[PDB]
Amino acid sequence: MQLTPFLILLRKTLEQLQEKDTGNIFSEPVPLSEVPDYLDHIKKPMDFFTMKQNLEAYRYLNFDDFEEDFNLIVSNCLKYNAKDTIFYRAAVRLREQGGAVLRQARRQAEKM
Ligand SMILES: Cc1cccc2sc3[nH+]ncn3c12
Repeated sequence: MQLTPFLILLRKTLEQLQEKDTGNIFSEPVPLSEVPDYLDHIKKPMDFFTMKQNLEAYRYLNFDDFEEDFNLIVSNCLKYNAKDTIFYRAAVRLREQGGAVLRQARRQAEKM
């Protein structure tokens, strides 16, 4: 498998996932200045900007590398926020809509 087409695919996939986050609540790191207790609960923060930096640093060399960090975005948000919040429901919606994006993108990776 060639590296360049794979990273092109991950870039497109990351763009499609970001499009599902219409409120852009996962676009940048959770601002630790506004939620000082966040690192009490969350062992590894994640967000789409960090994912883009990891992608371009060649830290994602298989689809699981990539999907694990996406899953962290979702799971961290479900963990930190109460069920009756916009943030929690946004993570549920992203899990649902993003899972479909990822399934198709992984099938294309497997054609490489
Ligand atoms: C995005 C965001 C901003 C401020 C506070 C919080 S608390 C949380 N959980 N997921 C995202 N966020 C935020």
